[PDB]
Amino acid sequence: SDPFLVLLHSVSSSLSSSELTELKYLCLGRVGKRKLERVQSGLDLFSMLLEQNDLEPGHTELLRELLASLRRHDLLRRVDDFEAGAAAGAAPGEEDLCAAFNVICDNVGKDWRRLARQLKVSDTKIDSIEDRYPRNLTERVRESLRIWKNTEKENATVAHLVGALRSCQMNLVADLVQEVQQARDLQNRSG
Repeated sequence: SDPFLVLLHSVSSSLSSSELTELKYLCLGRVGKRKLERVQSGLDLFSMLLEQNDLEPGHTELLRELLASLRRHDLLRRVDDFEAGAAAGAAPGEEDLCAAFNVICDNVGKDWRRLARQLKVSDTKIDSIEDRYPRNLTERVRESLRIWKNTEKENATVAHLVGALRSCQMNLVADLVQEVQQARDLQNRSG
């Protein structure tokens, strides 16, 4: 029940029925026959491409290609501001993620070196960071968390962090974060 996705639903509901039809087809190289044929409503592009992650509830640059193509600049500009500047709780997954991340942040092993690799923080950074601060905790925990929430901010889903937590091997908080995930995903993916 997400404010950005509401807005996505709201641009779809501001569009005519041919245009929805056309949009389905015209995405030839992006939605192909099988994916094409099965979807029901006008929303069901929007529904799917969120689902498969062609966009997120942060920025939808790809979706804004589609909006642009179908002329309506009016629809664009409201959506544009949302993505440009008003990304405060726009993806609402971040908060329970941040909650969980705060919890993980408190109990820390020297394993942010493995973990930053595993999550795919860039190796040229890792190599340097490793060399720079070998034995220490402090600048590692600050680097690793900052670079992760820089890198995977637009793909901050709880599964990343669930997997990440377990890598650091704090098991008590693991099951806690898992129920954070389980209840949160279910309710929020639903609509």
